[PDB]
Amino acid sequence: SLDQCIVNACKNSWDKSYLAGTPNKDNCSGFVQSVAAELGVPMPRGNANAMVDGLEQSWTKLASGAEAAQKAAQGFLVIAGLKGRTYGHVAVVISGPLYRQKYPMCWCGSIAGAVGQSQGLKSVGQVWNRTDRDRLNYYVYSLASCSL
Repeated sequence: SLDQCIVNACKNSWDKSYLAGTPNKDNCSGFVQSVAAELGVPMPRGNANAMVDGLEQSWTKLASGAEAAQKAAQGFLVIAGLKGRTYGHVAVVISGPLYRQKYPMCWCGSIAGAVGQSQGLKSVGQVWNRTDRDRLNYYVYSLASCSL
């Protein structure tokens, strides 16, 4: 798999602060912004909801969670996003085996603390709860970030 460069961007981003005095581990939107900036990918800005509005407008949607991991394995940046009535959430999908044969591995920060956070060993199915996890949208960037 080709996602090593995406995984490195995640590791470096974890301790950065996109927002002043707010570590990226406590801010899902900020975390994805730092990941995107290292990879050189223009990313819709704002909070999670605002980010999802932008991804819906300008990024290709993937069919399934299974497909998202394949595209990640092929070195594409893939964002998992879902709007809330109050607050949404965003995560970076990485490659690897699928939890419960459905839900891809991911990296994400969260204001919720450890329960919301993932460093690549929680799936999206362990970050979002049992009702939200089957509602997820997976967006892929037009160009692969990692090469050979």
